[PDB]
Formats: sequence, structure tokens, C-alpha cells
Amino acid sequence: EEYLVHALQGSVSSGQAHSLTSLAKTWAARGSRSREPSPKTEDNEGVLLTEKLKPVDYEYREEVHWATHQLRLGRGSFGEVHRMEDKQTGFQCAVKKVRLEVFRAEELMACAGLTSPRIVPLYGAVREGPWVNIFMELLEGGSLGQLVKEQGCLPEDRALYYLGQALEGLEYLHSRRILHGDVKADNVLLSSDGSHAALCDFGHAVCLDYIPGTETHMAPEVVLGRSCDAKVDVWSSCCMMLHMLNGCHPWTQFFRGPLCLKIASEPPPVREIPPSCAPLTAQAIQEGLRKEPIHRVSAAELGGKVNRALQQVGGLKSPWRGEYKEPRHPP
Ligand SMILES: COc1ncccc1Nc1nccc(-c2cc(C#N)c3c(c2)[C@](C)(CO)CN3)n1
Repeated sequence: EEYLVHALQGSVSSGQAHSLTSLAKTWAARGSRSREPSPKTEDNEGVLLTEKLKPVDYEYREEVHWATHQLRLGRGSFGEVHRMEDKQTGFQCAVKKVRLEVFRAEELMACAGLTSPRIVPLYGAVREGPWVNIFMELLEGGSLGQLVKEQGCLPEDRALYYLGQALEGLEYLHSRRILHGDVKADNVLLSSDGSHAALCDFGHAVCLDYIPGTETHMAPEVVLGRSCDAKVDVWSSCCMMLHMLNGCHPWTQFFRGPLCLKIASEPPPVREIPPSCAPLTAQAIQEGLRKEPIHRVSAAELGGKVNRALQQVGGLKSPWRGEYKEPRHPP
């Protein structure tokens, strides 16, 4: 590896996942070290994984070889996300710009060279001095977060359909010992017709140390300060399920202050499950929201039960962008 990084450093190349990943570990170490006097010409290095993004004489610099256009897509965990275009190739993609001192190698290690239709493809990452640019496939439908906010809440079949696709992605990750760490509607992206969903933003990922994401979606073992595994993702996937059904995060409509105490102490938020839900839906969420991770179902197991729950309600019938359903009111 140490000869590989030596040969990769100071250049942008077309290459493979392991090359990006090796060089990503070097960036995370640099971010830990104190800032130095910056050179006249910024360090430019990285790996592009697709022919859609072409280095020119082993350089890939913003404004020179590519540019952002229109307004930002949103805020990711550690950086803003923009639409960008390669000026040579004319291919568009998404760029997340992350400060080096905030950059976690797991941003890339968790999704580099993965081939799941349920995980946003990584196109590469390029460093310009203290900035890491992370390139990924552009998905035109926007976030599951935006749809839920727009529609108020999703009908059961639609919620099951997306939860189902998210758990296919988490199974793929979990079998390769990857914890996503921030499973919520905001980090699920939809295709333009809303038929395909994919996990994005691996800012909180760990390769099996867990930086917790949104307090509302955190498993009891995280909050208590106990050591974590892939089961933390299964808990958050059911918190995201309740969010899609109720149009609000779990906990928030009953408790104030830092919720971390309530998550540790209370029974699981199974009371937030709508009474109108199908029996297999209620059961799926119950088994996903077990406080003890050893008894909580796997992503693979919950994926099965959710697929069965979807069949039981009659499959995906509800329209793409239907009518506003009033989110649940506080009691
Ligand atoms: C029209 O396109 C869109 N409009 C609205 C939202 C998202 C998109 N499309 C898109 N395509 C590819 C990637 C991303 C993306 C990556 C990350 C990361 N890492 C990320 C997000 C979007 C957030 C939802 C930004 O708020 C969270 N962190 N988005």
C-alpha cells in the first residue's frame, strides 16, 4: 500500500477503488495535522473511477477542468453538494466539497467500487489543497426527506416500498462489514419518476468510533455509550419508517431536551406506529425497534418482512407525488 500511495500522491489518475481508498487514508491523517504555509500552486491529487470524469495532464481543478452550475442540491453531513459538469466530457454529476480537517476516509471506503442499484455510485474524489471534492452519480428526483416534507407523509405502500429499497442497500453494506451510520429520509435519493431509491452520504460510516447522526434516529446502545454494530442502521431505518408514515421524527412530539436520555429510558417508540397500519407493517417496525441489538432483526430479515408487508397491503399502487396528507399533530 505504502508504494501505491507514494505513486498516486501529487497526481489525479483514472484508476480503481483500492487506489482512491489508500489515498483517502492519507487525506484523513493530513486533516489531523496542523495547517502549514500553503504553496503558490495547491496540491492536486485523487482518483476518478469513471470515464465520464477525465483528468487532463494528471490535473482535475475546479473552474479549469470542471465547474458547478445552478444552486446547491443541499447540505451533506460535512459539506455542501452541487451539480457539476466536466468541461472536456460534458457529463454532469454531484460534488460534495469537504474541508480536509473534517474529512473521514470512510466517506470513500464505505461506497468506493460498490455495485448496488440501492447505493449512489461513487465517481471518484479529488483533493485541491485543504478541499476534498467527492464525485457521485446525480439522481434527479431529490431526497426522500424532500418528498416527505412536500407530501406531509407517505401512504403505507410507498413508505414500505422505499424502506424496502433502503434495507436492500443496508444488507449489501452489512455483508461487507459497512455501517452507514446516518440512515434517514434526507440520505435516501429518488430517481426522477420516484421508482428507484439509493443510500447516499457516508459521512458517519464505520468499517467493522461511531459518530452519531440525528438524535431522533439513534439506537439505545449508541445513546448509552455501549459499542455498536450494523444493527444501529436497522433501528434508524424504522425511525425513518415512522417519519414517512407520521410526517414527523419519532420522540419529538412527546419529549423535549436532549432526547438521548428518553431513548435510553423509554420503551421503544412502537406507540408512534399508526393504528391504521397492516399487521405485518406493525410487526416489521416492532422487530426493527428492539432496544437490545442482539434481538433486533438484521437488515436482510427486516427486508423480508417489509417485502411481505408490502404484498399484504396490495403492492405499490399509491401515485408518485400524490396529495398532501396532514402530518400527525402533537398530543
Ligand atoms: C436534482 O438533484 C437533487 N436535488 C435535490 C437533492 C438531491 C439531488 N440529487 C443528488 N444526486 C446525487 C447526490 C446527491 C446528494 C449527495 C449527498 C452526499 N454525500 C447528500 C445529499 C445529496 C443531501 C440530501 C444534500 O442535502 C445530503 N447529502 N443528491
